[PDB]
Parts: sequence; structure tokens; C-alpha cells
Amino acid sequence: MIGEITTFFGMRVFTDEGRYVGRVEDVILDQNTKSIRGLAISDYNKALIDSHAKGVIIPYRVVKAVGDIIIIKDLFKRKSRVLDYESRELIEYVPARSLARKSVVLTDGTVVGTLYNITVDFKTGTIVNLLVKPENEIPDFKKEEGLYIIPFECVRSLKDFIVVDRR
Repeated sequence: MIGEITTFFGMRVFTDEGRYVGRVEDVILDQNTKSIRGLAISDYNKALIDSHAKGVIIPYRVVKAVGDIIIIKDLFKRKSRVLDYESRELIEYVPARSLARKSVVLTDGTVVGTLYNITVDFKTGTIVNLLVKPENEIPDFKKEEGLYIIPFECVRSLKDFIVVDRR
């Protein structure tokens, strides 16, 4: 259920009707809601998607399962419009990879380190932790496997420098 964001990368996505959607290229994040917003897909199925973009974004709420593959709700169908005189019906934000190995700093200006990875809940889509490769010795963040465990609650911006506070 809970794991690291790099796991998404390269995973094939299918629908819950067994139909191939594509391969995850990136993961779209939201600081305001501390959650995954969408998945960026490439090598995407033309039979299902009418589009000329390099990649398409699937909103994260349609994700049902993340295992060896990602299963999403099948939404690649046509609704049928109702006809009044006929019983028949008619038919006619920050990407995760752009945070790669950025520098992480405190509110005062201390250089905390370089971002290594991001911990997320795959069912909920909540962002849980940052994992920062250390460069200085701040006592404000606990450690595991030699990385700073920064609760995402404490992140205050994510532009050219990842900015982090003690609370």
C-alpha cells in the first residue's frame, strides 16, 4: 500500500476490463492537498485514446490498484444520448521527475541535502514523506537507512528549492 514514488516509473497501466492503457512516464503531485494528482502516461493505446499529445494524464482517483501493473477504472467508452421518441439511444501542480535530486533547504537557509525519493500511499494517493540524501546535520529530522525522513506536512514550497520547516 505505502511505498516509494519511483515504483510507478515504467509500470504498464491496464483497465479493469483488461485493456492496455500505456506506461507510466511521470507522476503529478500537489503540495496543497499532499496527494498524487494524476499519472503521466506514454506509449499509450491509440485504439482507446484519440489524441496527438506525447503523453496523457490520468487523474489519480480512477486508479484502483498498484501491484505489478496499475489497474484503472475503464473510462474509454462512449455514453449514449437518450432520445425522446426512441427507446434506442444515440451514439455520436508539479511532476515528480522534475524534483529529481533537487536541493532541500530549511526556513532559515540551511542546506539539508538532495531529494532522493518520495514515500506515497498507493491506495489513498497521500504523499507521506520526503527522503533526503543528507549534506548537513540537522537534528530536526529522524533518520532511516541514512536518509532524512521529512514528513510532507512540513513542506512549504516546491519551486526551484524544496523548502522545509521543523513543524
